[PDB]
Amino acid sequence: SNHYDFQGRSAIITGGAQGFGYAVAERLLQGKAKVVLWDMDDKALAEARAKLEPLGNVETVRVDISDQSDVQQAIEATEKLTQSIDILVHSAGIAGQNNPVADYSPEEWRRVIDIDLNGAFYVNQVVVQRMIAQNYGRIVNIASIAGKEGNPTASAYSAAKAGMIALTKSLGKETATRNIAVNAITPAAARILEQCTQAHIDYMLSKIPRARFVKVEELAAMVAWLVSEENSFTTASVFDLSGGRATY
Repeated sequence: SNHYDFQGRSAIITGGAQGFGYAVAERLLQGKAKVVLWDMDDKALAEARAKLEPLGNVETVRVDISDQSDVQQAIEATEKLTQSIDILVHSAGIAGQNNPVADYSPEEWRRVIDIDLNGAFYVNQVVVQRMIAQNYGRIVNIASIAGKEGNPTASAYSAAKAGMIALTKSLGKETATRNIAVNAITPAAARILEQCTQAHIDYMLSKIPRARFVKVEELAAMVAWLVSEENSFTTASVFDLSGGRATY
């Protein structure tokens, strides 16, 4: 196992209460990072803070990342809980409903975009302003293989993840002269799988050369390197986590 030091550093993890956010948070606590979880459910936030308390200093901010004003409120709250805002891991989002484009609910289309794309923009804006002032930042936008491939029956999710990737490239190039790294990850499928049919799981596994889903701890390991001081040159870049699926 490797050790990633985050002593003196403070992290925001959106979608921090569960899944990737939660796995990343546990790993950042293991390296002495000060962690602030951002999530929309106060109850899930309580469960998370209780579990990670033996691991270190964890705080909770309740926020809808699809609401720009709630995001402004979330950032001001974080400033009162932290010495600085060194790291952002934007993990929050929704999968969206599956439907061909011909039958997609425009209402569901707007919602998936608003949360998966506009929210990442709102969260990246308030956080990077603090990184600009500090001349220090390490951001990871958790996107998906859907962002690179345009996954069939998931046009909305695929489009929002793509936007998040291009946002990552604009932001990275804008902050390249400062000591700030803005990178994105493209994982394959990692509780969400309980909804899938066995036939669907075998279709998804057919597309993955690894022949298995990524473990949340594997995502956390890569993200921890990407949010570390040591990731000092690479910016506006996509890191893959698809177990050989991605061809770029």
